[PDB]
Amino acid sequence: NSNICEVCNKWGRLFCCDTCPRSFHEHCHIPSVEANKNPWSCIFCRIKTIQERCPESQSGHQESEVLMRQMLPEEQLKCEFLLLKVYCDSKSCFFASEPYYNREGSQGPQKPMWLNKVKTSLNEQMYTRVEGFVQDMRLIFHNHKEFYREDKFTRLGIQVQDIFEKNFRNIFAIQETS
Ligand SMILES: [Zn+2]
Ligand SMILES: [Zn+2]
Ligand SMILES: [Zn+2]
Repeated sequence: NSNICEVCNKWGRLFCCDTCPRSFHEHCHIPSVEANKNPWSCIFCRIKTIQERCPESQSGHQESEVLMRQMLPEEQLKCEFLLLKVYCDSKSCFFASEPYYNREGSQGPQKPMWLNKVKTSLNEQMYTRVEGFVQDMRLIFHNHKEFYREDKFTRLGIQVQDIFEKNFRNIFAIQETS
């Protein structure tokens, strides 16, 4: 197995996947690494198994159909993985914890949002459809762009939104377009 966490790239107390060489800190994995379960298979493996069991799941999909899907076990796992892929980027630090807003010339967002809040929401099964999760995710980046206006720091939101959207298209097999 790898000797660094797949998500944050640090060593530490790592749990090793039994079916692939990746390793994780307890709370870097999503869901948080399970207490028992021998063998244990990580989310990368669990997602690959879904694909292998239903190869047609990789045919193209319309976003609008994906969003209205109910959060059954497989869609729950897919959103957990997508969330994880965002945390995998070091720029996710800016969006992880609860933000605050005190900048001359700007007003904070009406509905603040952050990665850890989405993580908790998933963990507590608060989303009934994929739409709920995707909306909160895009809201993080939208809030950021609006608040930071012409400061160059707005670019961090563009950058992390691009990682989210690329991973969304891949995980949910959204039909490729020009
Ligand atoms: Zn980690
Ligand atoms: Zn694995
Ligand atoms: Zn099938």
